[PDB]
Amino acid sequence: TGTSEMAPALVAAFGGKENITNLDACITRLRVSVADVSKVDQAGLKKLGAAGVVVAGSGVQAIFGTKSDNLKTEMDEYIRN
Repeated sequence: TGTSEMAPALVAAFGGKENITNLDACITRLRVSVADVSKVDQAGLKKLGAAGVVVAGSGVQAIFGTKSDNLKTEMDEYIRN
């Protein structure tokens, strides 16, 4: 096991804490509102497990399947604490 660093890795892929303004997850998607889409590493998100990544407005949606809700929660926890 060890210590998971998935939350910080995802936050880094999305451009860092200063780039994230909102976090939401559905059943198949992780929706992250960002201040700057150009700071998001779409390829990095796929390497992290995203089946696909779509830029829609000031948001980036990443398909992490059934894990989406869990990653969302871990991201918020890492951002807050």
